[PDB]
Parts: sequence; structure tokens; C-alpha cells
Amino acid sequence: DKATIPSESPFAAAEVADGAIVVDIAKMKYETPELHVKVGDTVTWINREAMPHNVHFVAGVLGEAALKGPMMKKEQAYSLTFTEAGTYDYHCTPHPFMRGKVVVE
Ligand SMILES: [Cu+2]
Repeated sequence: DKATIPSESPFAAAEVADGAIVVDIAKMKYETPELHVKVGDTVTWINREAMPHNVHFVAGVLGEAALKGPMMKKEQAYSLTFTEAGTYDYHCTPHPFMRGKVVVE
């Protein structure tokens, strides 16, 4: 896997690690649809709206199988730590029109 997952379950926005690299989700969009980070960084998505959202990576992207993240409720978060350079596209399972990518340098 080209990513590790600190927590399988979503957690509270207030529980996000200091100096976290945050991508907010609001208005049915990932606020930073093109995020650039370095190898070893942890990316955290935070849902700021009542409609649940997730991040879903298709099979072959971060590993052999698809990585379908859990649904985040309002003010819930979810992290992924990227261990290899590359460009990783993702989308929201229930709302596939919501798309983003993280470019690991
Ligand atoms: Cu969504």
C-alpha cells in the first residue's frame, strides 16, 4: 500500500493532530481539489456539512484493492498517510461528481 490509515473509523474534528494537513469538505466540494504534499505526510479530510461524505480511491491507486473510506458525519475527520510519490485521484462514493487528487512529491 502507498498509504497507511491511522484510524479506520472517522473521528472528531477537534481530535485532528496539531499541524495536520487539512482539506475541508463543504458545499458539496473538496475545498482543495488539488493538494500537493510530500512523502510521509498525513492528509486529513474534515466534513464541515451535515451531508455525509467520504473519499474513495479505486483499485490500483493506493494499493491492490479499492480504498473506500468511511462516511464522515458533520464535523468528523479521516486521515491517510502517503508513503510513495505519485498522483492519487479520489471521489466521493455517494456523490461521484465530487472529485479531487493528492499529488505526493
Ligand atoms: Cu460527498
